[PDB]
Amino acid sequence: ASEVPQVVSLDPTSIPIEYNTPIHDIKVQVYDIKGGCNVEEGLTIFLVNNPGKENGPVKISSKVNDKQVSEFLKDENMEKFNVKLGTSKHFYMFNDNKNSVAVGYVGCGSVADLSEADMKRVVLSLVTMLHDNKLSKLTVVFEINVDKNLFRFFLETLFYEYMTDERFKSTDKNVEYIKHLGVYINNADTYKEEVEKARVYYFGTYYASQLIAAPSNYCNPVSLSNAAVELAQKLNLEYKILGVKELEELKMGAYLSVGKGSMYPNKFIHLTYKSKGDVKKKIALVGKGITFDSGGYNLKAAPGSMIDLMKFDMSGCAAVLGCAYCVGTLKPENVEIHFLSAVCENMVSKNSYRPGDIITASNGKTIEVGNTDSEGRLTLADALVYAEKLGVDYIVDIATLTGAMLYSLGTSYAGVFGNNEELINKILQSSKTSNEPVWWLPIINEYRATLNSKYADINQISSSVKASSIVASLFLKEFVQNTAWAHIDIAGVSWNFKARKPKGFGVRLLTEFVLND
Amino acid sequence: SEVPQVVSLDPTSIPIEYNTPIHDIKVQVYDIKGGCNVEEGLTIFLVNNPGKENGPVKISSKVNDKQVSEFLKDENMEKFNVKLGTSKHFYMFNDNKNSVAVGYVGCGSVADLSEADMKRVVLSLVTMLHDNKLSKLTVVFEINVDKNLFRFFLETLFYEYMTDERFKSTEYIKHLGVYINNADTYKEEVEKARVYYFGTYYASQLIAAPSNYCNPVSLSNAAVELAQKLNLEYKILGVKELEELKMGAYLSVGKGSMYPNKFIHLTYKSKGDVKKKIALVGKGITFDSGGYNLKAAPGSMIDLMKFDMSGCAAVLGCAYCVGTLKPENVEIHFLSAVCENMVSKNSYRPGDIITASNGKTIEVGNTDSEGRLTLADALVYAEKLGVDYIVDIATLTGAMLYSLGTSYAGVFGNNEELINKILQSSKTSNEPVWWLPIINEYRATLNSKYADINQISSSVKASSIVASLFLKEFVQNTAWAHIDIAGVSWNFKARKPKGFGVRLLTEFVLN
Amino acid sequence: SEVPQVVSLDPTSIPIEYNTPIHDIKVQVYDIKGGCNVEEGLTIFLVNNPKENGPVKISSKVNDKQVSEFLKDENMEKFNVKLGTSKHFYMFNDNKNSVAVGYVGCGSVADLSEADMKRVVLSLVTMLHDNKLSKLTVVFEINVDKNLFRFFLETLFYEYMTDERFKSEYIKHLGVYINNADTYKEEVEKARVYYFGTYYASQLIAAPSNYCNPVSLSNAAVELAQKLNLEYKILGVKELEELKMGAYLSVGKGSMYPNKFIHLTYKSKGDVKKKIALVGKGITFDSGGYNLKAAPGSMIDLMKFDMSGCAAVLGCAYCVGTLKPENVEIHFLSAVCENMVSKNSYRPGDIITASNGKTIEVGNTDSEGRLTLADALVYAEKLGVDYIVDIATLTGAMLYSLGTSYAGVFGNNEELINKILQSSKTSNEPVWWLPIINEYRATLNSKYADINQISSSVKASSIVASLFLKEFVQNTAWAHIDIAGVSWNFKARKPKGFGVRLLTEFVLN
Ligand SMILES: [Zn+2]
Ligand SMILES: [Zn+2]
Ligand SMILES: [Zn+2]
Ligand SMILES: [Zn+2]
Ligand SMILES: [Zn+2]
Ligand SMILES: [Zn+2]
Repeated sequence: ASEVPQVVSLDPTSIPIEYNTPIHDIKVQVYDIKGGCNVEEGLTIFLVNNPGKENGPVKISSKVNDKQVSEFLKDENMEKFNVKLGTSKHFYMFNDNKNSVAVGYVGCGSVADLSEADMKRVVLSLVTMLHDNKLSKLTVVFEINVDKNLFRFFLETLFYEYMTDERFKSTDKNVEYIKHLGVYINNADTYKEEVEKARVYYFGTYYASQLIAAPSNYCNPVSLSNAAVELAQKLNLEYKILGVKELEELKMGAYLSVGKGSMYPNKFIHLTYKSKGDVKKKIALVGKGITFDSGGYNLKAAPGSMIDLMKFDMSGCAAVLGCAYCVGTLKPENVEIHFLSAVCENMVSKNSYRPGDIITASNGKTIEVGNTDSEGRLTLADALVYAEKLGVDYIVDIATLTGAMLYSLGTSYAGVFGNNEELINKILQSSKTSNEPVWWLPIINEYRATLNSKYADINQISSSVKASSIVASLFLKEFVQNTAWAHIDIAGVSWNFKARKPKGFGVRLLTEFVLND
Repeated sequence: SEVPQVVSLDPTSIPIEYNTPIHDIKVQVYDIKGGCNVEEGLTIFLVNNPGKENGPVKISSKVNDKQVSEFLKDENMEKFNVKLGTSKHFYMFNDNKNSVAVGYVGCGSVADLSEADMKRVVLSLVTMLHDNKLSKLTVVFEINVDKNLFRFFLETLFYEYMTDERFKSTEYIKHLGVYINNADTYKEEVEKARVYYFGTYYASQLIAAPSNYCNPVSLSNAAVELAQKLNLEYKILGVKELEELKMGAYLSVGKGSMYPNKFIHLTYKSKGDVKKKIALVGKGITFDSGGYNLKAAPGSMIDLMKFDMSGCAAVLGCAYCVGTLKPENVEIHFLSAVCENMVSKNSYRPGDIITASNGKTIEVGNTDSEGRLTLADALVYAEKLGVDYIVDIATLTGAMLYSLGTSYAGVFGNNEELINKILQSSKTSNEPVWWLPIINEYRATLNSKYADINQISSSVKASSIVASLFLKEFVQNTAWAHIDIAGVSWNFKARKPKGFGVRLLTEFVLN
Repeated sequence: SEVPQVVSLDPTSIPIEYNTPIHDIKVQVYDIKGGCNVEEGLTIFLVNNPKENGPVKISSKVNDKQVSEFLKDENMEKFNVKLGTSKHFYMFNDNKNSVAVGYVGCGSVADLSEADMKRVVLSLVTMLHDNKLSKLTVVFEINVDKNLFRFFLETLFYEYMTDERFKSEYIKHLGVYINNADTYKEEVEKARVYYFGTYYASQLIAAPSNYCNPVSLSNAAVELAQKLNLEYKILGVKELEELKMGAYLSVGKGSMYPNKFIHLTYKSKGDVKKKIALVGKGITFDSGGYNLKAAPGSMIDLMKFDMSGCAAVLGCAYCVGTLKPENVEIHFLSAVCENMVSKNSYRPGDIITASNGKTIEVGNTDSEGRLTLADALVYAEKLGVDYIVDIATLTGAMLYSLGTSYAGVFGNNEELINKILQSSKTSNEPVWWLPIINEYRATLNSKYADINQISSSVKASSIVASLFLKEFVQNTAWAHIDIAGVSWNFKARKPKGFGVRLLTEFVLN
């Protein structure tokens, strides 16, 4: 751990991380539907659909072990409510023991097979009923048909949206969290091995979200690397933080040039998880770690640049650290995973690197900088050369690289590039089981000639092709010569603009990829 | 002298190639009335047809090879046309039964080749040299060139052939034969062309050098090395001496840089008696970020702003030629106020009032107009030397792209005789330059309410003329001229510098 | 001939006053030798001090004891000669009559430029606009040649006159005291003719586009030719279609006003030994077409002056028609139209054919000035002239090259360029020679048409446009004056009438 430099004594010297969230205190109990439901204290919610009939009537098909509540939930009373996706209603009644209970439902539409987006819409309605109410238990009854991955996704998303980050509130606050969660589902014994898997995947996403949402005066190269050391110490992971003196010896000129104009020294994070049984799989995960992207002398001054959001330019690093928690907790075997990130800050200063400067990567390649705001591929280039030297089988990088993703895939799907069938297909398969959507995009070799520099070995940016995401992959491909490599561009999907919060995108996708090899 | 670094990987010197492959070519001129000999790689005939639109190229020189003479017969060559730039390659056996290659370049139908057309002819010639591994090239001038145009042919041949590879990491011909009429009168142009070539290429090397390599300290380090490799008196002025000369305008521009200001002062003096004292001043901004007036506009071209020291490179490139040819009855001072215009907590602000070394207070209206601030203090320094002519050359205003464009430089001045000395030098050096006026009506728009003078105007959008009006206030009695090369310095199509200004200044000193 | 209207309240003619109050001013020039008489009105001394911001010193004998005491060196030293500074006082003369005496500072330079002269007049006109005088007397204590003396009169008359045609007490005598008075006398009535030619063109330019349209401008051109007795013929759409003027007719395709080609002719009484064709760009309103002037800085609100070249040409027709030069034939041409946005407008990318058969690829509809001039230049060349001179507000790049003071001249014959420069010296309308750089010609090579209308790489629009017009003059000495930056006086919010006096001096010599 290094000392965080400060301009004034009021500058923060560490990122606040919440490890023991109220989600961790929720006792989760799952029961089988073929045994009846017991309407207890708190709120009991039914997940109901109606296949074929758009906005069809509500019909409860589960045995309720209460004569009074069964009379309330009869077909001749559900009738006036429909199953439109996202609709919710509250019921108040008295049970057989003359006790007042609260019951309700959330409509799951028709369609029968709900997408990840549709399930989020259902979960958001569920959270609205959990909000502004002081319940001690919530019970969810699954009268919709879901597989194991979608059931785990339901719990992960519910935990994540229910959780509220108040680390930076002072004068502001309000009300409490439920202490128990009940789940009724057919074949319940098969679904509940996913419960504690969902709790692990939740915190990894929330931990990544905590690091992303942390501003750049809190989350800087020094404090971000310190948090990775702190996380590795709790999970007993091997760790090494590379300082400038070691990065100078490794000749990481591309990575070092980006951080020249920062008051925080560059810090390269290298975490390692090793298995007990002999290792038959070696994987290196690389994340872009720019704690703040001012753009450099190519300053983000255009209206659409969204510079006030550029604290999220380390979303790739947070996704890898979130994976380090999930992998470090569940402990898969026969794998070595290397969690890497070249962390720095891209600022404007007398010491900053200039547009037009020619820099040398750690593999000997010289690069002519055409735009200082394209610093991601420069830091990733040195990180990929470092990653390949570790002798791994797969290299997967994740980065908020290009704003062009907002104009290609948008805010819902991330893009994956690569040089190999199966690493892309294994990543695409992991997107299916993790329910984090990713789309395969091409590396068009015709654009490679536009990176031909007149003086340096290669140009950092193209001079003609406006497809920045594809050109960046072509540039990064030049720094992986022999290893299977894939690249995930999450620049469009990392931040939830409507909810004004991070998504923690990549944690579950990367973890599922490690666990399925 | 020591280059500061942020990290240990920051370079501390500009890589400079002094012995280029062009210097290894033995250039050899023969008279065309005597026959051409064929026996090597590539032989090229320069052919025209004055009158016929794209008429047939006609071989007129006697070739001392029976078989190659039969190939070049009029009933044979007929097919090919003379269109300016066209080229074809031939293979055949000579009188010694050895395999040879011959070709031609079309030179159009204009008996006097234009000074831009000869560039197109040279570029066509270079294409045959690039994808080829030839050992010797022979050029037969079957077209009219005067002595100045012939030197230009070699200079353009030398410069375009040469390849800049100082920043690459992860063959050239050895003999050049020229068959030309009255070869004895052109012979003296061979070594003058090679000297002009390297001066231009040495300037291109400084311009193409990026800003992390080419900084105020490393650029002045190259100047003392060049002054030492030649034999000019040299002194580099550091911040401490510039403060005592009270050059506040120049010091304010470099305030926000991590590199200290360095003022270059080279001097060549003649052995005999001196009848002319000349000061050549070059704007030396190693990198122009624009300051707090940051170049963020779309057409700002921030990635090319390493070229804002091209005027300094033009002065140093001319210093090599002068230091080599050693003209007489002349004293030349090579001046440049070298610094870097950065954004920092130490940078100077829009609205700041600064004082030049001649006492005039300047209200800064735009930090991107930093070149005239460094030039102003350099002009006061130049006039203090007691010279007869002061010529400054600068990539001053981007408005040159919309006035004269990328081909013609603009010249301003307060003395029309000096302008014709520059315009005459532009003609013989073959670097085109057009005379533009200093319109005195715009001078009132530089009237500052609080300082002595405004740095920029607010009403007049003719920045090239307004900037010249600003510099004119800092030359009190000496004849002065100003060359604005902001539009012609960089060759955008070739993605490399032109080295513009080296030969124009050398021809100005030599005549 | 009949102006079309959208509504019955749309104007159908441009208003012109031919009889201005300036024409009623009796001008008398006296020699400073023998003393000055200060009886009535306002008397102003034009004084310099060759130092900087030096004191005022009157050196002329005043034939009034009371006014002489006011002009004593001790009393006048409290005022300075800063260029533009002025003070005027009211006092009693020897006859106890109310008189006004003052000065206008002319700096510390002996030879005044045309811009310095403009500044001196502006101070004089401001004093005339705030006083109710019957006579103005100017005492010349500075050196001016006969051209600058005439330029002083033209500029004084032009700035003094106020255009009130769109709105809803001038002096009656002008006295001038100057050493060597007998040589300057002949310039008085030439300045009055030069003044109105400039003021006439200003009236056409300042007239808004709803008043000045292709029909009403050509109608006004016919009226001027009838008042002067010049030949006139106006080409309609049917005749322009027979001449195959595809470039000129394409620009006006989207306008509600039909195209009108102005062709005026002056011819001498003696034998003709020189024939000259003057072409003026006459775009009554330039919206830019589908390349609309919408970007910041395009100044779409001022675009009624895109016919300034035509107004300069028609103003030259008045000056020539009045002074009646000899042994010369002058043709005043203008391809008048309007560049608007409509379903009938021509589009970017359209390929059009000029009257000489060349196909043109339109790359920008706002570069319509070179399209109308191209067909106008072909028309002029068929007339068999010695010189073709066109004047146009062609390129906005002129504001960034030469600015608002100097016009740019281009040409294919540097003997004719020399003649126009010389007229710039005598007319005192400043013009600077700019090059036609042939290296840029290749960038006008179209992939599909014979030639491109605009370049896509060279940002030197003033030179590229001159290269385009050069392709339509095969035979004749031709020159081109770009007055886009100098035509409108932004400080005074009014036109300058630029080109009228320059072209007239070119014709007379
Ligand atoms: Zn960036
Ligand atoms: Zn970034
Ligand atoms: Zn600048
Ligand atoms: Zn500059
Ligand atoms: Zn236009
Ligand atoms: Zn126009």
